[PDB]
Amino acid sequence: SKGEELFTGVVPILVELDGDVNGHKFSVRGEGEGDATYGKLTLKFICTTGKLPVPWPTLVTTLVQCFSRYPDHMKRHDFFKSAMPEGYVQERTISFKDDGTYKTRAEVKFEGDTLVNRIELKGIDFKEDGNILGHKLEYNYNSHNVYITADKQKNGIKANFKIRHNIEDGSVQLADHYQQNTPIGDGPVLLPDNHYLSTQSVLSKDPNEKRDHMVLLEFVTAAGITHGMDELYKKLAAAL
Repeated sequence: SKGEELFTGVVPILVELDGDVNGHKFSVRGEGEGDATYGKLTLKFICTTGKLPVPWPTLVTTLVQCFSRYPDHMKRHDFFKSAMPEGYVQERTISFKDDGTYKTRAEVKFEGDTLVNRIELKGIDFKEDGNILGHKLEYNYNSHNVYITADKQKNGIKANFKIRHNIEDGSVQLADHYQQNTPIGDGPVLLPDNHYLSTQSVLSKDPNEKRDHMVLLEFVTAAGITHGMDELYKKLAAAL
């Protein structure tokens, strides 16, 4: 695709989030950079309104899948980069088991050299003493598979996955994710065969930062489709 050329080097990132969870309103701003050659993200996020009223880990998926590393043999399945620079809309429903839901709508696009993710988030039906409003989730993050399928009727994609949030008592709070992405522009985009994104993330703090904040390092690689050279490597083994 033409948009894949925008991601051959290091790209600055800006993230803006406005949220309302059970009437608790807040804003988050994030800055950093992405290197799609290695599927690598480094970012720091700030709650600009004061204290964040939900645990930071619950916002990780909402806070740029165009930075995933697609292997060469899978380039024809990379919807996210193909929509650039005009961008795409990303929508999700996130259902916290035995608790409330987040509904999110974002636009991801280039503003000059900067890749921008602008989000609105609405949360309803949360329990006052639950794991979310009660701040019972540990400050860490697990590794996941994000399953992608084409959505031909909308010229876009769908994703389904389950995020596992560790609870301080040793249990798990499941967050079911249903996702839909559609292009903003009118140019051609790539509709993929079924595959997944393999993720890993580490959360930390900046010892010099007095605002409520989150430091993030993340690596994402596309997988689930073979290179088709299996029979060839069998022939090389015979020629050894």
